[PDB]
This record gives sequence, structure tokens and C-alpha cells, in this order.
Amino acid sequence: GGSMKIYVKLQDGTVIELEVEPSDTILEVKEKIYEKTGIPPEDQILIYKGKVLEDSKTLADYNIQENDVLYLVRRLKSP
Repeated sequence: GGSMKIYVKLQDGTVIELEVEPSDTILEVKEKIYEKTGIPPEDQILIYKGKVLEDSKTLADYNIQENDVLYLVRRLKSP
């Protein structure tokens, strides 16, 4: 259904690879990151082309395509 790989760079410099599809929402991308890292979605800020992404929009909304790189900033927030 348009399956593709995208990459997320962490603050420590490492890059993780995600399997996604264009209709995935940003919240769903954060859920995939949680599955790989343990970082709760509520503690994740995702950045693409210098802008913070909104949970309810999709990868296709942002024209995020195969091999694009997103940036993850982690929050330390009381649960």
C-alpha cells in the first residue's frame, strides 16, 4: 500500500529505520518509534524540514517519502 522506509535521527546521533506507508499518521509513526525504543509517543517531538509535525496529519500530508530523515527530540514529562 505504498510501503516504504523512513529514517529517524535521535539526539545521540543514531538513526533508526521504520517501515511505514503514506497514510500513516504522525501519531502512528510515534507508536512505531515507541515499539523500537520504549519512548512514549507523548514524550516524542518529531521534526521534518525544520518544523514540528502534528500527530493527526499523515506522512503523505507532509510529502514524507522513501529515505527521508525525520528528527526526534525526547521530552522528560511527568506521566
